[PDB]
Amino acid sequence: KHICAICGDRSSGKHYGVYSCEGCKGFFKRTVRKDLTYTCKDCLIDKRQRNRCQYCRYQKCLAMGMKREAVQEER
Amino acid sequence: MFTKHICAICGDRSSGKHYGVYSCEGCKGFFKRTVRKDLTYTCRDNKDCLIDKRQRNRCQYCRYQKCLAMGMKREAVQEER
DNA sequence: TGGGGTCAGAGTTCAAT
DNA sequence: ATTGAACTCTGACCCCA
Ligand SMILES: [Cl-]
Ligand SMILES: [Cl-]
Ligand SMILES: [Cl-]
Ligand SMILES: [Cl-]
Ligand SMILES: [Cl-]
Ligand SMILES: [K+]
Ligand SMILES: [K+]
Ligand SMILES: [K+]
Ligand SMILES: [K+]
Ligand SMILES: [Zn+2]
Ligand SMILES: [Zn+2]
Ligand SMILES: [Zn+2]
Ligand SMILES: [Zn+2]
Repeated sequence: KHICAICGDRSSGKHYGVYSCEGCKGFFKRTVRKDLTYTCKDCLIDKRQRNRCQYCRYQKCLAMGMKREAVQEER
Repeated sequence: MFTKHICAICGDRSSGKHYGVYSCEGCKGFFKRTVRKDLTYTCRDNKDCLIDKRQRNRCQYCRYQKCLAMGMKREAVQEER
C-alpha cells in the first residue's frame, strides 16, 4: 500500500507497523521519544490539515495501529 | 538453533560464533560493516557505555571496543564478494 | 556450522517553516 | 521547535559448503 493510513499522503512503506508517510512517521517518532502530550477531539487528519491538530494526528497514528514500542532509543 | 548460547557482547541470543566469538546477528553484522569500510567511531561519554540488547546501538565506539574485548578478530572478516 | 548477501524498516539530518 | 524529504544503519533471514 502506497497511501498513508493516517493522513492519506503518499506512503513510504510500513513504519511502526503501519503504511505511513515520512511526515506521520517522523511525527510519531518525535512524539514517543520526547514523551510529548498534546491537547486538542476528532479533527480531520488529511495531507493539508495534518499539522493543524497534534492531538488528533497522534490519536489517529495509534488508531491506525502505530506501535510506541517500535520507536527505539535515540542513538 | 539458538538454545545453547548468548552474545558475549550484548547478551542477545546467538546461534554460534562469528569472527571468533559467540555473538548475535546484530553484533556480527555491526563488526563486519565496521571492518569492511574501516570505520572509526567516537564516544560522546566516558567510554564505558552500557552495551546490552536495548542500548547497543547508542554508542558505536563502545559497541566496537567490546567486540574486540570479547575476542572478535578483524582478520576473520573477509573481502566483500 | 560460520563465512557470505539482502533490504524493510529501524535510524538520522537539516533546509524550510 | 517543529516538520518532512532524503538520506544511513541495522539485523532477521536467507545462501553456501
Ligand atoms: Cl572506533
Ligand atoms: Cl556516545
Ligand atoms: Cl536489553
Ligand atoms: Cl531522529
Ligand atoms: Cl555507521
Ligand atoms: K532483506
Ligand atoms: K532501504
Ligand atoms: K536534511
Ligand atoms: K533490522
Ligand atoms: Zn501521513
Ligand atoms: Zn483535534
Ligand atoms: Zn550482540
Ligand atoms: Zn560510549
